[PDB]
Amino acid sequence: MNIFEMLRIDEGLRLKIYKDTEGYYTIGIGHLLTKSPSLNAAKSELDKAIGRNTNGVITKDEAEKLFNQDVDAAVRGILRNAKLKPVYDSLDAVRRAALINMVFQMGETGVAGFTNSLRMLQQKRWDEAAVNLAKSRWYNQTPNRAKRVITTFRTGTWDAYK
Ligand SMILES: [Cl-]
Ligand SMILES: [Cl-]
Repeated sequence: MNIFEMLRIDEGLRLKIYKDTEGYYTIGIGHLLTKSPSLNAAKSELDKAIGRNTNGVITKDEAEKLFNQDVDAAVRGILRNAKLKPVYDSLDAVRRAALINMVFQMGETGVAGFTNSLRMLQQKRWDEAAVNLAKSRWYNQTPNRAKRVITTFRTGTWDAYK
């Protein structure tokens, strides 16, 4: 297991524009297009993202290309961020994947808001971080995903994904 396989499980793959859990236009492997209510705004972000006239449908190669870029962007946002970077550097390889997963889902600003959890993660107080991570809108809106990510921080193993 790795970050790519983890996120492919959490996000799924859809080749036509769909609404994510929050109701936003999305495509591929959780690639958010736009928060705007307009499917036309989505299709136009999609064409721009892919560089051709898609009519709301992309191929598997194209979905995987966006995914690679989004994982790369998630990692680069962690390393550019003064709150996230020291936490990431302190973690082992499996728990690093859990942090990336969270940033992918909710963005660098959102995760940087988990001030208390991040401090517990840095201190390696795994059971306490897991409890605090769960007291969140994130956990209450997407409990199955959040549980798998929290388990990963708690144990440092891929057990929630096998
Ligand atoms: Cl893009
Ligand atoms: Cl979920």
